[PDB]
Amino acid sequence: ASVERIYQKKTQLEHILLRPDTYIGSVELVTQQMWVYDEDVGINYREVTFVPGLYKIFDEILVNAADNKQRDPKMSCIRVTIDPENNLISIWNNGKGIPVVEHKVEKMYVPALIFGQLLTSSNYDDDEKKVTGGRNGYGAKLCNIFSTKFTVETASREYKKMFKQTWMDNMGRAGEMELKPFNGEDYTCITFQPDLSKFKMQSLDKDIVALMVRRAYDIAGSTKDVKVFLNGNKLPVKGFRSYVDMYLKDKLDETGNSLKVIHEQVNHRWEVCLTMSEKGFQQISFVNSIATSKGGRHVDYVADQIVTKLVDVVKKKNAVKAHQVKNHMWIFVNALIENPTFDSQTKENMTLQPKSFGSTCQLSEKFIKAAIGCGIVESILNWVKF
Amino acid sequence: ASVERIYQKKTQLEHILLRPDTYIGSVELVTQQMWVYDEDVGINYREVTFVPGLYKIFDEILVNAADNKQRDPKMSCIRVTIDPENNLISIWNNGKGIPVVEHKVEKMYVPALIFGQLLTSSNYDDDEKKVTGGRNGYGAKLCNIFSTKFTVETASREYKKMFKQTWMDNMGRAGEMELKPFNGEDYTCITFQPDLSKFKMQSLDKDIVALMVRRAYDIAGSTKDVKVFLNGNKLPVKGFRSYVDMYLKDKLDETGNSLKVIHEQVNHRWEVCLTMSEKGFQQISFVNSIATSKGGRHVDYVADQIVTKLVDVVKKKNAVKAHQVKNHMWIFVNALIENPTFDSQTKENMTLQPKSFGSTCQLSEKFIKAAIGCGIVESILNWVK
Ligand SMILES: Nc1ncnc2c1ncn2[C@@H]1O[C@H](COP(=O)(O)OP(=O)(O)NP(=O)(O)O)[C@@H](O)[C@H]1O
Ligand SMILES: Nc1ncnc2c1ncn2[C@@H]1O[C@H](COP(=O)(O)OP(=O)(O)NP(=O)(O)O)[C@@H](O)[C@H]1O
Ligand SMILES: CCCc1cc(=O)oc2c(C(=O)N3CCCc4ccccc43)c(OCCO)ccc12
Ligand SMILES: CCCc1cc(=O)oc2c(C(=O)N3CCCc4ccccc43)c(OCCO)ccc12
Ligand SMILES: [Cl-]
Ligand SMILES: [Cl-]
Ligand SMILES: [Mg+2]
Ligand SMILES: [Mg+2]
Repeated sequence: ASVERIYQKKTQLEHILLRPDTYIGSVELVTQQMWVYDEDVGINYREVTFVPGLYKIFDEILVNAADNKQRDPKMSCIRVTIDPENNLISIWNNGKGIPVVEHKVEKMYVPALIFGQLLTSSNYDDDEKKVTGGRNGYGAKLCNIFSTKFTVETASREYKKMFKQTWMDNMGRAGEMELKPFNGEDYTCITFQPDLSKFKMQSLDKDIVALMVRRAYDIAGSTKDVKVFLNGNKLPVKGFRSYVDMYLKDKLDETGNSLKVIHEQVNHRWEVCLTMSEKGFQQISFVNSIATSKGGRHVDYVADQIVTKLVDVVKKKNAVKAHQVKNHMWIFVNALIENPTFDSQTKENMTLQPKSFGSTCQLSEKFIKAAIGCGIVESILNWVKF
Repeated sequence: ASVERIYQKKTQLEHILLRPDTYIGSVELVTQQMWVYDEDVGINYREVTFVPGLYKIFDEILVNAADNKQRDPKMSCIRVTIDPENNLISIWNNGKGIPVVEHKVEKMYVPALIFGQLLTSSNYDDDEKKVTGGRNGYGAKLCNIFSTKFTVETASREYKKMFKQTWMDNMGRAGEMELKPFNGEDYTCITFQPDLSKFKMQSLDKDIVALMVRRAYDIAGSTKDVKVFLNGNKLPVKGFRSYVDMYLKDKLDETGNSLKVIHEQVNHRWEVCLTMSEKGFQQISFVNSIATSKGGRHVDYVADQIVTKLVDVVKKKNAVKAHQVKNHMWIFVNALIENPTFDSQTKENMTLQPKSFGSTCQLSEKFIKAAIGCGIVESILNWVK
């Protein structure tokens, strides 16, 4: 019971491994209903058992790839490989690579700096209003820390060089840096073997693969002008509306009627789909291709427009409250937000106030008119009649 | 557009001030309905405008004081002072002080280590199953980083010394360490001036004071055997049940009947109150005296017991879903959880699975039967019909 045993100081790396929850989410098993992509079945809603932290280190690299489309509009493809037997995940993107040159301040090559050193980012200057998902300078290093092997390969024609270096043992050591002359099409490829012992797992089982695959479909549905491949197979997704259809296709309410779906691409930064829900308020949303599974002010900003307008209709007739109207809604929101803020590194809840979004999302009078007639008002009027 | 301007590395301290959101919450104004204690009406539900990050650095020090009751059960009092004119907040507790001695490993005095160095804590050894709120070793340093002046004073009789040192300019520099002989009642007092420029605030206005005051009432209601004083005024709270009453005050539902309250202190680590909600599912919960404003598995663990039993009854008299039963519930939970986990440093959502709680909270059949007899089952049986 000595003072030095009671009061302890931890390094940054030690703290991440000792307290992973605020960095990557829970490292313990979770059992809950999720949307997944099952082989031969597609998008479906079922109970899944998985470790959030493992899902998240995959997500960090995948979002980083999508971020490059904002950095370089010439980027066109993301290629994802998932090899459960060899415990191997690879994420590849074209467009401009990372500059392969020595950082004059930190005195090391840039790819080694931003992948092997904590708190390193190109998103630290918020005078630039960016719609990338990267914000904090942790993501890629967290995947590195929770991998037994983590390899960065990036090629920059501008610098006429290609970079390749491997980290091992939870970013505890690095292999040899490979520099080669390069004069081809730029690319970046991140290949890592997740440290499954950190997650009390033995392999990338059916459930986590089904989640990682559905996440690849998310990227295909949330980005623009980006082809997404999964294990060499192109994913058949064209726009957010076709992605949303994969959830609603052939769904029926309890009475037997097909779900009425209201859609509007409000502008180049907002796309909204609205249908009816029988299990309370449901939302599926994305901010800068991040799956905001706890929602955020972008979801409230869209849903509160619909709720207030629907409440005004029930008030002409018939005492109703907004939460009663909201529990009949299932909304899909794909948004591009400038310099978003979140509650945590996992970025599941987007906290930025609408006045700082950098854009607006006023639903058309056509959308609202289609929403007053989607049966939500009918399901509220029959309740007041009781 | 040079490489060194594009790709930058930040120190831990720089990152906290540059990206405060994951550390303390939003540093921008928020307008939402909150429970506050106003100087003329008391506990009431109204719209408030405040900066979460400023509220949180107050919460970090306040929860630290409550943690000391777990460290030293002989501790009995917390005294909080809020002086808006001089921008001065102090949080004082009795019980055992911090050991005043040089840390043999980090080579500095213990209070200077755990208040002036990031990632320093007594809660890093999870072989000890503790029910304190502190987990990550950030809290006090974050308040320090977001203050223009931050002073730590703690007196340890065991070491017969008293410690006092001041940090200034967002923990950018530290004053002189003052060591004096001590032989009185142990205490710890944290006094800080919040850096209102970091929060774009001109003063500690009515709304942020009302929030800080209600939080002191939370501590008085969530802890055991702790008197809480605010500006020399004792808070009249004795136990969790009396605290919950301050919210309901015999107020009436939409029909005009007084709200029926079902209560059970299941054991020494769980106390639950259940009434009726007319605005959807409401929860007011605490884990190790932390206000878990986003809920967590401690709330699900309690609420789902009620939901499962109420669903079992409506099926006997008949298609029902769990969310419809839950949207009529307003639940209060005061829980002590071993080594809890949360989504973020703000600890608003408690993520630990029930199998790691260190205790159980199985509601008595009397409590369940008392829940079967509220209007929740009645308001649902007629709807399915
Ligand atoms: N696929 C990629 N192509 C090009 N640059 C990349 C790629 N992935 C990462 N980077 C760069 O590497 C930096 C570090 O990535 P990362 O550690 O994820 O931090 P971040 O994305 O900026 N912020 P965050 O993910 O919120 O912690 C990024 O800021 C980019 O500049
Ligand atoms: N009022 C107090 N009385 C006694 N010890 C205290 C007091 N406040 C803080 N401490 C000690 O100082 C340490 C540092 O506090 P803090 O920075 O808040 O980290 P923490 O409470 O351990 N975890 P967290 O608050 O979740 O980041 C605590 O672990 C306690 O051991
Ligand atoms: C700890 C994991 C957090 C998470 C990540 C994720 O990736 O997905 C999730 C989904 C989900 O499967 N989806 C579908 C597509 C992407 C998305 C954005 C927002 C909300 C939900 C979802 C979900 O489902 C709840 C029932 O609906 C619940 C949670 C998640
Ligand atoms: C960013 C601020 C987070 C927060 C801190 C806090 O301190 O309070 C809150 C309350 C609140 O006022 N209370 C009452 C007492 C303590 C508590 C525990 C859990 C939940 C809620 C609350 C609240 O209200 C929601 C509508 O009810 C909503 C949020 C908070
Ligand atoms: Cl978040
Ligand atoms: Cl949290
Ligand atoms: Mg990133
Ligand atoms: Mg603390």
